[PDB]
Amino acid sequence: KGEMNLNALFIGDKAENGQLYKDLLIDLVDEHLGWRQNYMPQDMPVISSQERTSKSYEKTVNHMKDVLNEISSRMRTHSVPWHTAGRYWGHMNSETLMPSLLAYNFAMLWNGNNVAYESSPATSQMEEEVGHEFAHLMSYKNGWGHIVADGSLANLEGLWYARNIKSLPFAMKEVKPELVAGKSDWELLNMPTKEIMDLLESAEDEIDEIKAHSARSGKHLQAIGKWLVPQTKHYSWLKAADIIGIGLDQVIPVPVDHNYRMDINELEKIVRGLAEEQIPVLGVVGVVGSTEEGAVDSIDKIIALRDELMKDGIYYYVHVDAAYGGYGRAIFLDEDNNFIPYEDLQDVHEEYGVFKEKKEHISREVYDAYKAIELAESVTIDPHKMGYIPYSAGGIVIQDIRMRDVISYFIPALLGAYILEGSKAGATAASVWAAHHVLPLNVAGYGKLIGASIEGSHHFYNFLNDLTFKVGDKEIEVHTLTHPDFNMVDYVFKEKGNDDLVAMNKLNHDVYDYASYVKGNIYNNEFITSHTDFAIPDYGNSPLKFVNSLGFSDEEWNRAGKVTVLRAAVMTPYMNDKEEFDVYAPKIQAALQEKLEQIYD
Amino acid sequence: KGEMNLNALFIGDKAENGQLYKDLLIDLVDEHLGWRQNYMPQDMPVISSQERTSKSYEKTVNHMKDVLNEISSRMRTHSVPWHTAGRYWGHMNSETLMPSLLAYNFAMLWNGNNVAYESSPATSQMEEEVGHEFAHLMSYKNGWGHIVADGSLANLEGLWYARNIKSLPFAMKEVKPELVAGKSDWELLNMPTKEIMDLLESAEDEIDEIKAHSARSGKHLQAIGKWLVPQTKHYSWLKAADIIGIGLDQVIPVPVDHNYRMDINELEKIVRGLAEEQIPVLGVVGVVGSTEEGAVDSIDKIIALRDELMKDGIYYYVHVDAAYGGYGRAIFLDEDNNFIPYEDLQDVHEEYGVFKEKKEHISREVYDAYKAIELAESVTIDPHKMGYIPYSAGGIVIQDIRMRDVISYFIPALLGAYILEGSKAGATAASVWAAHHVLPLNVAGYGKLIGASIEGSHHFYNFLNDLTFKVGDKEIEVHTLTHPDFNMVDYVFKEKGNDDLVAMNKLNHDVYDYASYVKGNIYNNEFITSHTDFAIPDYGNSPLKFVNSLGFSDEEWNRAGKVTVLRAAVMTPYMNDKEEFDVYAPKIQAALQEKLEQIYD
Repeated sequence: KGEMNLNALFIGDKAENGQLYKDLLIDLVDEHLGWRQNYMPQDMPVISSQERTSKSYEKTVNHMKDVLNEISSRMRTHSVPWHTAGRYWGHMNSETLMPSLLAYNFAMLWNGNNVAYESSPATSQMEEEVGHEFAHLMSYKNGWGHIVADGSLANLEGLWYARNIKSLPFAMKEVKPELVAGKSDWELLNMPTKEIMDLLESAEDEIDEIKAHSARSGKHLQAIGKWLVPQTKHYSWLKAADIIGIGLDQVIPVPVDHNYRMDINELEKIVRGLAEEQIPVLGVVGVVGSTEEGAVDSIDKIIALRDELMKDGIYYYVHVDAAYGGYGRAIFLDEDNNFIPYEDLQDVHEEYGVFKEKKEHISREVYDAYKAIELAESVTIDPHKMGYIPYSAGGIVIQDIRMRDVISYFIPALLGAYILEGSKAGATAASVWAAHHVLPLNVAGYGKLIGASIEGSHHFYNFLNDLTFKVGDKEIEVHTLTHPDFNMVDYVFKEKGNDDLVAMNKLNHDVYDYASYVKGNIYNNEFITSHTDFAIPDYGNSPLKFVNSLGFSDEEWNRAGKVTVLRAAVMTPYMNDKEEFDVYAPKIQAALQEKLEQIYD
Repeated sequence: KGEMNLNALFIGDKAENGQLYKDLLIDLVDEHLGWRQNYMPQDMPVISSQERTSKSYEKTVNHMKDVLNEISSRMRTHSVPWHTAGRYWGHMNSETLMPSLLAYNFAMLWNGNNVAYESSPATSQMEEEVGHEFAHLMSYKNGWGHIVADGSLANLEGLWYARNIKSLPFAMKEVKPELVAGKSDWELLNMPTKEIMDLLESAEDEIDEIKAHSARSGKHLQAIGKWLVPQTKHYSWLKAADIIGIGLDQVIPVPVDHNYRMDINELEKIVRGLAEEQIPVLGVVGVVGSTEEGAVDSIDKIIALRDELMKDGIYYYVHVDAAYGGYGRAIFLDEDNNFIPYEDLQDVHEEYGVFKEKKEHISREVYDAYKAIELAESVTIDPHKMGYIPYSAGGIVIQDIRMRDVISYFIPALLGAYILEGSKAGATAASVWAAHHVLPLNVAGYGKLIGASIEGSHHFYNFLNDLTFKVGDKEIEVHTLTHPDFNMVDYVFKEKGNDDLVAMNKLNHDVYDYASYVKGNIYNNEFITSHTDFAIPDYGNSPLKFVNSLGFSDEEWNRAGKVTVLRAAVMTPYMNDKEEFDVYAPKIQAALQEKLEQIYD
């Protein structure tokens, strides 16, 4: 209390806490078995002693052992060794929290289903508490949330909310016109969500008929307008628009700037233009922790722009895709759940051990973005990402608990009444609940874990920016894409002098191949990273500033049509201390020297 | 080999195999830890010895232990003790298979994500093999499948398929009209799925443009027609129609008969009527294992009706909702995966130990229903139900692997390209794969487990049909709803003489309350069951035959408006032997005598 040791919370890079994990696991299994035996203890075991020493029992057990050895063989041949402390620099995956692993294995022995309270009252209560913890993480005063199978489905459910909510004024006009007396059709299509919810709550006995005339009926799906997303995340959201019925043509990409954040001037232009056409805006998606560059969209500027457009009768729903970055908000919350003032941030981070070196680590712009999430209608958040909880565990949070009435079907007696999916594991809720209660969602818990990831990524960034290699007669240099908004560092290797961009992309594709399962056995790979392509169809000219900085030309940029970037989502918590990072600094350099020499020689 | 012992495959009613579970679990954890340590063995552990004996480490571990004790306390106070052999007779939940539990805990230590092959090559391969095992379970010759977060989402994905598939002829008319030359709009809306797929495969270079004009665009959602579902399952499917964009008004309930199977004469009437209106049929849902009565719809008659309607230019997609009953199909497959001829069924079941007493256990009608699943376009199947796999694990199977191109977004390099959801646990695939390879999906594996469940349910049915109790001066009798199509037995208690149906519903609601978490502590409950209401808005007059058989009147039936039924999904594998069932026969009677006496006295 007053500080917590992250090294006790993971199995470990080298299984240093393996015995601790095993002792706690067997202790938990024993408590489950003891509970099982003392339900109706007067019943004698149905599986007899003689049965358990029979040959048919032994042959079945042997067949089980053979299947499990085959699973062990396959897992140990091919799986990715991202548990390592300072050799894996790629996808959004490190170790998961031991209390979550333990709570999952324990809860799974009961095999409860959280879709109905009767199936598992304890895990249902834990999901409710997890929902309120999500809402408090977003500083929602009367919000709610729940666990979703993954972040893709949470985004879908966010779109489901916006779709139904937008359609509700038309539904009220048709069912109880007194609610929306004297409002033009355009006004109906630009009512703020809070006002819609207030009206719907007034019509208590008519909510069902009103809901029957909303978008749930299949009516007005094209009248509700366009879904605006960052350009770099346009393709992924096509799927959700496809599913929810508005269709691919209703998704509009908003260009990003040279930091891969949505350009808010371009957003204003698209929104005001659409308003001039009397085409409503169904909603806008701001991304907190982008998948391919870890960018944090300026949520504060998205919300303030909305405040200015409401003076001109224009409103849009805001959904925050914080799948990756959402647990990051805990680093700003003190122990009373108050957002720490920016001026005080470095002081509280020193006192809580959040950051080891007292300097600026979080820009005021990222700070302001995270603070304004409180004003968005809904937020996608992934416990299986920055929550360090095992797959599969997404989340969605809604600003106003009343909003769930707009999608409901009749503590929830049937949590399935309020959610997009159906059956779901109570073990998943136990696993999230356990993490949240070992680590509070503020600077005293998750703040310290997020801080260790961010600080490790900053050491990696500084190391790469001072990196030059000699291979044959050639000299290869490393360049970082941008100062990380969160904990993801993107970078490229480039032959000093070579101005062929197609060639640099070949080089960086060669480094990925030799630093992935593509070339060699993964268990013998001394440095592993991930890769992605920034292509003009998805990125526009947002990478042009960076490509120019490296010496390439506008014409080069258009001939290649893309830049191939290496990607490190630094989730390891062990690289926050410079001395620990310095042990792995020469090991990385040496591992890259021999990768580069294989590429040329 | 040639017979397998189910008692070795579960932790056990009384934790009889607890030590076996623990030995195998720790063995698996050790293999994982050993794999972890021998990635880069030249690296020294980052978490030092001194760190592990420090006070800050110990205080964090103690805080973890406190959280886990709180989870243990909550789980053991409230969770449902359905692991018991012969005292739990309610919801679709018993023990899950030990090899699946073990494989999940093992695979979760790697924490792979199956949405992309690079994240976890081994678990991705296992999901592919699981997909082909699903397809072979349905006798599909060139089908495919995958694991879905749950059965609700699998049904949604089935609707997504039908929606997009129905819309594709219009899309081809607009993009490559030569494909559908001379076809009227009604013909386009009644093309068989195989013909649509054949055409789309011919237009290899135009598939993308064709897909861009399908229902993915948001266009033609009302032109594709009506989704027909059994009446008793109308409300649940409202949700999927809502989400997918066709809307609530496009779902038409088809009445069920007095066995709660979809009335195929009523289906013909609704379909021919709609065809006369030139309103297409988007698809028909046949339910194999219904949620509230375990009914098996006559899939063979649904498909044969479709064959007859295609002579008149009427076609409909068939989706089989086998969430509950799908693993049941293994009981008909021999070891070469050939459907066993009905005449031979009792012979093969005796030889494989599927059934202990050689008599008719499966009617020819259920047999014929399961056999015709091979002709449906898609099937929802839940490993977390009759697969005895832990939550959360659904499944969907498609008849023709080519169909997945109609929903795709670009062994799968990205399985996420072919599925509705996004991120998903490789551990789930390992857990399903382990069950499928310990127990083949035929009579040599799952057939024996399904058989034990069915035979146990038949002993329960026969016991309840001979049950009479004396309480005070009153006499209470038990009546079963119907001969079970699968392993679910529904029943009611009735005061002999009392013709007040509202009163009988009160009685059976009182028995449920005293046989659930409602009244008392669940860990002290000696008999547990579930309940549901058959109400006229959802069931029509389908229960009238049964209500009349008990002595109630048509007017009584309409005054009460419903009948309240107790429900036993007999999933326990331990009650297949009469002698074992006879140990629990008097314990149930005694437990019910004291429940009935509390109700009256």
